[PDB]
Amino acid sequence: KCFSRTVLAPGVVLIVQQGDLARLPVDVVVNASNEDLKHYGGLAAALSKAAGPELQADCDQIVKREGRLLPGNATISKAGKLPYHHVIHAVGPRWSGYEAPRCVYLLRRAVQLSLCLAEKYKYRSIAIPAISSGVFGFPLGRCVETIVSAIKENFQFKKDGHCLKEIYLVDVSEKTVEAFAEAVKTVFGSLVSPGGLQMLLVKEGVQNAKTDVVVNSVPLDLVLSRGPLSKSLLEKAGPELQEELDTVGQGVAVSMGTVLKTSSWNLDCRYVLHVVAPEWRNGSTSSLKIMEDIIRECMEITESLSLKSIAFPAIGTGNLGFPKNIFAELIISEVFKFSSKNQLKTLQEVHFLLHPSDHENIQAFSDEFARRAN
Ligand SMILES: Nc1ncnc2c1ncn2[C@@H]1O[C@H](COP(=O)(O)OP(=O)(O)O)[C@@H](O)[C@H]1O
Ligand SMILES: Nc1ncnc2c1ncn2[C@@H]1O[C@H](COP(=O)(O)OP(=O)(O)O)[C@@H](O)[C@H]1O
Repeated sequence: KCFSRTVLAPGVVLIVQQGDLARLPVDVVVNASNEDLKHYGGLAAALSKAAGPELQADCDQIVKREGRLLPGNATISKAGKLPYHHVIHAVGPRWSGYEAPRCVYLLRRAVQLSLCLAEKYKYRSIAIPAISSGVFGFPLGRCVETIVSAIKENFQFKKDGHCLKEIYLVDVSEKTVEAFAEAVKTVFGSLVSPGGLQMLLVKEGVQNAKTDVVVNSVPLDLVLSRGPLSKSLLEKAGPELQEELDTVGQGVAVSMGTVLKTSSWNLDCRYVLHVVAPEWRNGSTSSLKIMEDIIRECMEITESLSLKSIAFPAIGTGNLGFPKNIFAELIISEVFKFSSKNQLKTLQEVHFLLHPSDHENIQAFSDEFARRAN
């Protein structure tokens, strides 16, 4: 029973509909899951029953191979006896009123990651439930608004190269469907955190940063001449930047998440923190958590050094393949989370340094600054 159909873009329709996820005319469905991909409750239990034991069995193997998932994650499995070849498992957050904006961030991310997986498998149609609104306690209104916003951003941020043509928003309950239909109706340069830490969008080369600390993205072997970000810093710094990094790196088993500190030489800052950022890897649990850990660590270092400001470029969004909107939203959320749960003595400003030519990054950050400021 269809409640509304809304044309998003040429060839793309959003359909709000009462129905059962186990039985819909789509290529793939998104299951509302948990960290262990264990389908003991809610919609997941109904899906699992209709699928038979293959679904849980393949999920157990995925968790065994890649480890447990975290909130705001998604993965894909086999579908057993469902009328689909795969099921996408979204892990929404467990709701807390004390952490509402972070929960919003994590639900949105699980949806964005699920869409990405669908587009990677070239699917044309997907059904999506009110993830987190059952056992995980997310207030129904905010939940559906968040899911619908994620979908709008999916087609609005990058308009090119989408395979998806039908998106179904579904639940067995008439009340949840009406919430979805209402959400659809409604949806279609400086920030400051509660603790006082301020975020600035700065449109220039990171080699022109005038913060205490500047963040660089480097590969495993610490060579600074290979990515356009490090190369820009190396050219403005002088070759002693390379020699000092190699020196401070001696004896380090460098890996994803390694952060090494050097002086600035010809740069206008006091220190450079060189980070080894993860590959996107289809938005894996590790890729997202490690990037967040890196961002938190650079801030903690700046605080521990009694300094006031740090400049981040859009690390991970070139060679390493992080979608730029997803990254911007990740670093912004992380800065709010850290700022909110910590009493900072000296750290007061975070600058996002975006290259003048990088219009996609500028739009990513501007869009999120706008959502946050409203
Ligand atoms: N057995 C079921 N059959 C159909 N829908 C269900 C069933 N159990 C829960 N739901 C609905 O699925 C949606 C998601 O809830 P749930 O499965 O608990 O996911 P979550 O843990 O992420 O909140 C909610 O609308 C919930 O009412
Ligand atoms: N001089 C610069 N200042 C700020 N940002 C830059 C500069 N040069 C490139 N960028 C942006 O830095 C981001 C990261 O690029 P890259 O050097 O490939 O690092 P990564 O391996 O972490 O993806 C890209 O979005 C690129 O557009």
